[PDB]
Amino acid sequence: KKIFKPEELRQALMPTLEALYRQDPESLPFRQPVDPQLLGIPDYFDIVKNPMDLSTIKRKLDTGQYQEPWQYVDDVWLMFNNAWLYNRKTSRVYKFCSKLAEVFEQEIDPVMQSLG
Ligand SMILES: COc1ccc(CCc2nc3cc(-c4c(C)noc4C)ccc3n2C[C@H](C)N2CCOCC2)cc1Cl
Ligand SMILES: Cc1cc(N2CCOCC2)cc2[nH]c(-c3c(NC[C@@H](O)c4cccc(Cl)c4)cc[nH]c3=O)nc12
Repeated sequence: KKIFKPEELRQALMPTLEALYRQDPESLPFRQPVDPQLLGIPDYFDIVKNPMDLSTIKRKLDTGQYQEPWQYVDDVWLMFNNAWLYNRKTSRVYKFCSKLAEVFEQEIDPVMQSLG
C-alpha cells in the first residue's frame, strides 16, 4: 500500500478544510461537535452512531492521525452524512450541509489526484 508522511497530508489537505470553514454561515453548525444536551436533542447519539465535525477532522490532520488521505475524505463525508440523516431536508442545517458538500466535491478532486 502507499505510504504518506503526516506533513504531506497536512499541507495538501488543509486548503480543502479551510474552504469548508470559510463558508459563513454554512460552516457554523459544523465547527464544533454537536452538543445534544445544549441543543435539547437526546436522541442525537442514538441516530448518529459515529459523530464527526470540523474540529475533530482538523485535529486529526494537524496532529498526524491519518494514515492515508482517503481517511480524511471518509471523515468529511461522515460529517455530511450524519447531518443529512438527522435533519429534515427542508431544514437550515441540511441545506448548509449541502452547500459545504458542494464546496468539498469541487475542491477535493485535484488535491487527491496530486497526492497519488
Ligand atoms: C448559524 O446557523 C445556525 C444558527 C442557529 C441554529 C439553531 C441552533 C443550532 N442548531 C444546531 C444544529 C446542529 C446539527 C448538526 C450539524 N447536525 O445535527 C444537528 C442538530 C448543530 C449545531 C446547531 N446549533 C448551534 C448553532 C450552530 N450555533 C452555535 C454557536 O453560535 C451560534 C450558532 C442553526 C443554524 Cl444552521
Ligand atoms: C458528491 C456527492 C454528493 C452527494 N449529494 C447528496 C444530496 O445532494 C445531492 C448529492 C452525496 C455524496 N456522498 C458521497 C460520498 C463519498 N464521496 C466521495 C467523492 O467525494 C469522491 C469520489 C471519488 C474520488 C474523489 Cl477525489 C472523491 C464517499 C463516501 N460516502 C459518500 O457518501 N459523495 C457525494
